[PDB]
Amino acid sequence: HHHMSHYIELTEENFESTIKKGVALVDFWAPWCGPCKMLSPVIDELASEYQGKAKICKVNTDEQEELSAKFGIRSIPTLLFTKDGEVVHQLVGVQTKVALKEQLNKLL
Repeated sequence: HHHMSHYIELTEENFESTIKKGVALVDFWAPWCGPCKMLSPVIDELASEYQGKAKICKVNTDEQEELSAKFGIRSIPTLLFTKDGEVVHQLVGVQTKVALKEQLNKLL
């Protein structure tokens, strides 16, 4: 029984085409980051709850240095909200599920 991934792993190759259309939430994280691991289950739940309605994505900053530099990530967790390929909000820290849902719904 492996771990299940409801989220979309983003990379330099697939980033632009993945968020080109629709509403996306992008979680910049790293496997050594305590607050990132605290935020991870909320991203799993949102990815499942918003399946087919919004793109819930993750960027591993250890593996995607060019993407994190592209958005000026200096701290993680960083949560990025995009609509139709354009950045709308960029939040830092262990955001609450409620606040993330509301921001998603507003964009939807």
